[PDB]
Amino acid sequence: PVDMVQLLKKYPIVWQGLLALKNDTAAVQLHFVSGNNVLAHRSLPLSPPLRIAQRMRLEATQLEGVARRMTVETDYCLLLALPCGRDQEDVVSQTESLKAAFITYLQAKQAAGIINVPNPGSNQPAYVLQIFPPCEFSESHLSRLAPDLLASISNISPHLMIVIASV
Repeated sequence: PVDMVQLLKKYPIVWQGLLALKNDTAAVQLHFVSGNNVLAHRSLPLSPPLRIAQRMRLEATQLEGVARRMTVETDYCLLLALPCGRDQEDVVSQTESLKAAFITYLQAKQAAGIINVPNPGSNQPAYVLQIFPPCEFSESHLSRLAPDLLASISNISPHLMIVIASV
């Protein structure tokens, strides 16, 4: 029964890059929260932006489906996306983008972004990235899996919660 002294050491950055939605982009770092980190390796591009071209409704059955894939630590990977930049001014601009172009958009549409990742050679669904803006669903799972991390960001800093699942 132990805990880490440094929160950021407990939830390591496993990816750094750009997210894209319509004509907007946002630089983020993804922190590993729980699940199978291998899914992050196989589903994320090398650390072209990660483009959100589809969306899923934040409704009952859709959310139930995501929760279903989170019952087995080996079948999913939960990541926390936080903004980043080269300096203070850039961080402010990237954070504004995340808030205005991504979070605002997703909350207004009551949806989660969806990115299907194919395995080379196959056109069948492999992994799917489900990108949630701050919402009841994200608060619920972050509270259950990483309450300490949630406490440091809830109503404090813009973020996205990404659930990768092997479909």
